[PDB]
Amino acid sequence: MLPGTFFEVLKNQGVVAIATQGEDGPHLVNTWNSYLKVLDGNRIVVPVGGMHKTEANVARDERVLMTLGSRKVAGRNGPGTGFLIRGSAAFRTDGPEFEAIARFKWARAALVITVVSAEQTL
Amino acid sequence: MLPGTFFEVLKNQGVVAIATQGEDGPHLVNTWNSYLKVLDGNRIVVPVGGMHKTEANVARDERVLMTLGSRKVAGRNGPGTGFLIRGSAAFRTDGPEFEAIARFKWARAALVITVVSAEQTL
Ligand SMILES: Cc1cc2nc3c(=O)[nH]c(=O)nc-3n(C[C@H](O)[C@H](O)[C@H](O)COP(=O)(O)O)c2cc1C
Ligand SMILES: Cc1cc2nc3c(=O)[nH]c(=O)nc-3n(C[C@H](O)[C@H](O)[C@H](O)COP(=O)(O)O)c2cc1C
Ligand SMILES: [Cl-]
Repeated sequence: MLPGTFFEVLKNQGVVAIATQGEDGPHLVNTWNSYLKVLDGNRIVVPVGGMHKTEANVARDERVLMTLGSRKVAGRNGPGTGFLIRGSAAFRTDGPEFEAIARFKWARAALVITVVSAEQTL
Repeated sequence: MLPGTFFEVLKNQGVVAIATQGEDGPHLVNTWNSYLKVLDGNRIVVPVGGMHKTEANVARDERVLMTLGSRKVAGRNGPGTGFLIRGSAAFRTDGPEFEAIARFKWARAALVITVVSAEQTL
């Protein structure tokens, strides 16, 4: 699901954005490109410190959107690229998906996104 | 209302994320930190090339969320910071707000976000 160009983006610094559906509208939170931990089976894991509203939204609708990119990776027509990722989210407080990000001692949980599509949008 | 730290973030490159309300969950698109043009009266202007789905969503619900940040600007507790912006969106195709981003020759419109709140979230 995730292409080589996406892993090239992860070699670079940047702000990741994660959109969820709440009752009254969307919500949008962040992590860092360098915090994402990618596992076998199309999983992207995010260390969770806050994300309380995000977690409440995921209870309502597990489908999330994620974007990220880097000016330092070539897109189709010039320097810079990024991705729109769609997948389903789950929060883990133990087990190997949590252990994947447990080095971040501030993390109360792991946000595990199982990717269904990844589109290079530039 | 946009604070000095937000302008410091804009001096550095990054991926901006813009969330809208779709008919079956959120939608999420991007621009670059360096593409934003900030005008008086709390207006952030984004050059629009694509964003057809985003635009359709805004026509139904003008409320948007925007995030952006930079590893290179100090947050409250370490290097790196970013912002959650909440505001209302409009798409302009003539006049001063369109002219503000018209140097981008690929632009079909200007996405004008009138900021209601800005939160430094790190
Ligand atoms: C650049 C950036 C990186 C962030 N990294 C994380 C992170 O890795 N984990 C996290 O829980 N919150 C992180 N935050 C804060 C979240 O975006 C969010 O504000 C916080 O978790 C509260 O989430 P909620 O609004 O869903 O309750 C980061 C914020 C910024 C601006
Ligand atoms: C880092 C990055 C920057 C982008 N900059 C713009 C931009 O300035 N204007 C634009 O219309 N689309 C830009 N795009 C593409 C949009 O994110 C989006 O994929 C495209 O406009 C289609 O929008 P829609 O899904 O609302 O139809 C950028 C994409 C990335 C990854
Ligand atoms: Cl990073």
